[PDB]
Amino acid sequence: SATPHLDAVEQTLRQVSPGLEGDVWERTSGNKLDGSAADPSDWLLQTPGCWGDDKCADRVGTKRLLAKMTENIGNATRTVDISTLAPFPNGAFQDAIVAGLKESAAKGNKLKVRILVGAAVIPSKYRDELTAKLGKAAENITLNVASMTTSKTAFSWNHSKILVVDGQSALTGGINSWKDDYLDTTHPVSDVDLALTGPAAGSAGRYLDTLWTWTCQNKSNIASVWFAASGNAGCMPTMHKDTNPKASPATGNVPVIAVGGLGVGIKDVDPKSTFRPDLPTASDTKCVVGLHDNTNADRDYDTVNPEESALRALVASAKGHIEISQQDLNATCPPLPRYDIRLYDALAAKMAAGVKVRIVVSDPANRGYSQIKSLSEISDTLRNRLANITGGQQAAKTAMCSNLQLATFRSSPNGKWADGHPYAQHHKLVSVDSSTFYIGSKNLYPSWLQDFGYIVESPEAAKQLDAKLLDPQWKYSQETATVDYARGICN
Ligand SMILES: *[PH-](=O)([O-])[O-]
Repeated sequence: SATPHLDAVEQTLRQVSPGLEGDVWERTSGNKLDGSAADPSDWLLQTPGCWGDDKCADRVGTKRLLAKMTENIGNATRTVDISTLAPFPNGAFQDAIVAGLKESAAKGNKLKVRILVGAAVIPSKYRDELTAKLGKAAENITLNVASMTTSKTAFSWNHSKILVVDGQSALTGGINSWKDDYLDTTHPVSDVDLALTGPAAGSAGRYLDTLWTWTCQNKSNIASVWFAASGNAGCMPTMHKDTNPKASPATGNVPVIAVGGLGVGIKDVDPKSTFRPDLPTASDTKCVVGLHDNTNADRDYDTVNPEESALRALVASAKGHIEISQQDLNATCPPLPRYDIRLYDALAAKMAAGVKVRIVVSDPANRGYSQIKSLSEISDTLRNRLANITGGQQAAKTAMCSNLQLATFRSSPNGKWADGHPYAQHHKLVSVDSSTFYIGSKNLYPSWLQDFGYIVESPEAAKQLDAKLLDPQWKYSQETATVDYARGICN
């Protein structure tokens, strides 16, 4: 096969969540990573994109991100579909949305627009702020704005960050539309989105229809949903299905698996699934006896959260090397378990077989864009899982030290930004074999939210990701490594 990694992930997803194929996960062909002619790698919407500079003077990443948001929205002829984590978009993120909507209206288009946020009077206020800023362009727009929480007890709400236009173009990734953390700051958060076009943008629209179908059903339950619309417009549960072609047009030759999760409180199980997993013998992940652990000890949760299995399968598909860039691998316990046991087992299995693993996380000095005190909380866990498969602790340490790079993130030679604040990173990135990668909103640390992302198999694109993000990251981050097989570092 030309696509061994997607083939493996797809086989796992059809066993885990067959009933959700099409809507919460979907494999498509014929996509394109949507870069410019001048800089074909700039489908990779990293921010701030100021490598080497502790003052972050020339934010080529941020500039491209905002321009691409505006460009995509400005090309809308039918629909604009946005999801994010509250607060609602502000600053130049909001400016980009308003500019794009005005541009589409001026080209003569009438648009349907949905903006959904997850949260713990705000929607009506955002709607009114937006309508005011649109001026006469607002007459051409049917707007739905909503904030939602799907489970209070399981801390579940939307965490996806998606911008889909006409079901044809999609931007998604880790970037929340928060000006103070990303933009108006001399210590900007480092993160990444991707831009694509093609059938996979349709997959995102079907995912958002899934969320809005739940949201509209629960729109009168104040504890769950706060909803606001323009004029006398109703809630639009199936805007994508109703407005865009079921199969989006092809734009390229890139194969993609879209995958998300429904968290807790939308759907309890995929009734079509006959998935029956081997539970790992925990470990020390559940800090307290009373916590219900959806990550490690809830088969039904897996079936409505295919993204967890997809990311573990992506790791399992690697033949040579795996790079992981995250805010964290571990969560704060309580209320979440500290780590995903199956994920750490999958990483251990790969290191035991000589596949190299790089993990870069956000500096614990951020703890907050960090949930650990020390990198030892990651290496100790990996070592302990390795011990189960290498015969003991000494052999585990040897395997780990021979095959691991573990570090905290920097983007320049300085240990912190020039303003004295630590670097914060927020990527949700996994790449394998310079071939296949995930960019999306799903953190690898335990989390029970609605999330979404893309797994792309394209060595060309993967090589661009290496040159533009992963290689510069390791250039500056390697100085903090506690383990680095390539330099014989083993602490
Ligand atoms: P996310 O926006 O919490 O990772």
